[PDB]
Amino acid sequence: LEGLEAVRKRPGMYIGSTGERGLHHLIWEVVDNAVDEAMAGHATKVRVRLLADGGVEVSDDGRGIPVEMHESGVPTVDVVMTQVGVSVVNALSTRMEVEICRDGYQWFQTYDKSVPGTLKQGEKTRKTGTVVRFWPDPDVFETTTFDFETVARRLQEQAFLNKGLTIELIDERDGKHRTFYYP
Ligand SMILES: CNc1cc(F)cc2c1[nH]c1nc(Oc3cnc(C)nc3)nc(N3C[C@@H]4[C@@H](N)[C@@H]4C3)c12
Ligand SMILES: [Zn+2]
Ligand SMILES: [Zn+2]
Ligand SMILES: [Zn+2]
Repeated sequence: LEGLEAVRKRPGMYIGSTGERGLHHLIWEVVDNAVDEAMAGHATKVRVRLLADGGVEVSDDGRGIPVEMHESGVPTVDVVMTQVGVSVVNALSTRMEVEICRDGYQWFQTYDKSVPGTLKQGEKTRKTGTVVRFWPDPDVFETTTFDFETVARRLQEQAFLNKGLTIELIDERDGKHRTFYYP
């Protein structure tokens, strides 16, 4: 967790600012990982929800973040959320939730002020994919309001670059919705 403490100590080092543009770094990172699964993991659908409480949910129907034991002796999902680019989202969020469908099972993990909980094996499923929820820390960010039009423009770009990918955007704050798809 030394990397995460470094991000929390100097957030602007990692996301440039703690204003609106800094806040949107977090949604870009999680969206990017979901969209990466379209080229790499045969995902057909990405969904982004702007939650009523300021949180964000991103989901894909890709391979699912690996849950197998990493060489560092913890589930790979914990390595991802502490070491890869998306670990900045974990560092600067009060909490994150991860749901994974892979290897014939649902899996659930939580991060509480970036600290991993205990990976839980849930029910059997033939489905695959990943859901990440995160709640930006208002102690870090001078604004916590995501901009629907800013997010829409990024998702339209990502649909155009990933032909056949459906991207759904839902604003739970006001009900606005958009679906992006290029054949
Ligand atoms: C909402 N969707 C979402 C959010 C998120 F924060 C991270 C991921 C994600 N979907 C993901 N899907 C996968 O499937 C993979 C990738 N590679 C292999 C070998 N197996 C399965 N892997 C993921 N990750 C591990 C590593 C990627 N290069 C990063 C992130 C993410
Ligand atoms: Zn990427
Ligand atoms: Zn493949
Ligand atoms: Zn596949």
